[PDB]
Amino acid sequence: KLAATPGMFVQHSTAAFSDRYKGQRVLGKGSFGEVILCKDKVTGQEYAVKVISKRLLKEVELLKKLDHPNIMKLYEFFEDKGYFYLVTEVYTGGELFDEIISRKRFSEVDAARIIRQVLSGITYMHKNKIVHRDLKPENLLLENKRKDANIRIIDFGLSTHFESTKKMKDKIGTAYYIAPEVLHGTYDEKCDVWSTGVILYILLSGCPPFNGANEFDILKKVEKGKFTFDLPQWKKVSEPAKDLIRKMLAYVPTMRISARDALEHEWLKTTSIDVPSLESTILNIRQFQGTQKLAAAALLYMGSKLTTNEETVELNKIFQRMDKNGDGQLDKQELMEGYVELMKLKGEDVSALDQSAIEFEVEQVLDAVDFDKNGFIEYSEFVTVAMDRKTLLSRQRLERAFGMFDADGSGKISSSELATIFGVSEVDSETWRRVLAEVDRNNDGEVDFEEFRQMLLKL
Ligand SMILES: Nc1ncnc2c1ncn2[C@@H]1O[C@H](COP(=O)(O)OP(=O)(O)O)[C@@H](O)[C@H]1O
Ligand SMILES: [Ca+2]
Ligand SMILES: [Ca+2]
Ligand SMILES: [Ca+2]
Ligand SMILES: [Ca+2]
Ligand SMILES: [Mg+2]
Repeated sequence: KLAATPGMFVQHSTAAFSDRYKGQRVLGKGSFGEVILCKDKVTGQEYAVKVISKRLLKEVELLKKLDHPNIMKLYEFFEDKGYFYLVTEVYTGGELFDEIISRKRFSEVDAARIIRQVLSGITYMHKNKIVHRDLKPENLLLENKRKDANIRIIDFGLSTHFESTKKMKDKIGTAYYIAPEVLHGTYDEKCDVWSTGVILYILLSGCPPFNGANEFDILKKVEKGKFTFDLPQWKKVSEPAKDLIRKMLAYVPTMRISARDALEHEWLKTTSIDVPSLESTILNIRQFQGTQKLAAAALLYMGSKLTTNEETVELNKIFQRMDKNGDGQLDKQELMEGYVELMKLKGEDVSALDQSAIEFEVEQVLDAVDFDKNGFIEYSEFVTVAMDRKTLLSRQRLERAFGMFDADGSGKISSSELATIFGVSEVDSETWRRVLAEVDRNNDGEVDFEEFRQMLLKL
């Protein structure tokens, strides 16, 4: 049972970066290279290409495992004699750092919204055995220029896998944001919490909680752990916000709140959607019927790699709200409550609902939509499925998807090409059988652009 995931679509290319992209401007420079706004040479579509001077399979590999509304999207990557190129989604709102140095101080509303999303991203990461290790405003972007824009985590270049059994030793991070245990040399994922706790402090007050004349002075202050709410700007701030801050900056790792639990903090919760949009999205999800693997990959590809941010803004909000526990995966129960929530919005009566019928209704949706069979509906699976099928199955998107599947340009999708798309040596004759039997028209052993077109076009 080959698992369709967005990540499987990012392949190590065997074209030259410059054969497919063109630089526009610099968005930012990093310690070992720069991130460069590029346009795809054929479609003028804009990406942010992170360039890494060899003079890192891992930043790519971690990113293929992540699919989350507040985590940066990786599209593909290239390798050079001298360089790696990581083709990424561009987020046009720039750094949270800039917005911090600009707006100076944040609304409790705006801070909670920002922090909720960061915490959601890392709760998800932590679930997948990944620790970020370098959270700071510089590594958080706003998606676009809108007022209350969505937040994206980036710079997975210091991130790594962790095991609950062993602990990490390497000293990684940034003075203001680094957790004391990282300095000492034995740490776990809770360092990301500490960092987020620092970030939250800054957003609400404008100042770091641990400062000094220079790096060294800061690390001493950090390593002491002592911080204060003694500044005038804190008289304005509610105790619950401070309470969360205290729990996130608890000196001792074991006493410190996890991301997962931080999401449930009173403050984050206490602090919108057109019923039509919700209705359509839930309708579009209910009407998705599972299908053979060629179509599945195609749709997930179209959903996960070929939709723009502008196209998914409604869908992005809906997901985060349907994700009651924030963890970046929709489960049976959350999905159940979405329907119910919609039912309330339509005046239906709760008691007048067959909870077990809905439960069954949702068991089947999950079966249909859970492309990778991990028992959860993740963001890209959601998007693929919830987007209006005429919009999604635009003539462009269709053409572009087939193009990507048909690797050898032959104008026909072969089982070998399908295996390649999945990231597997070949496809079960059984699963390829199950495909043609539903798609092959001429009857020639392969799927061409007309055969493909009709397969999905039956919406
Ligand atoms: N997708 C993106 N969209 C817009 N700006 C970006 C993007 N990715 C990175 N940047 C800018 O480039 C900077 C450096 O990128 P980052 O991945 O943090 O690399 P480094 O590890 O070298 O800091 C970011 O802080 C940000 O300003
Ligand atoms: Ca969830
Ligand atoms: Ca899934
Ligand atoms: Ca082919
Ligand atoms: Ca055929
Ligand atoms: Mg950075």
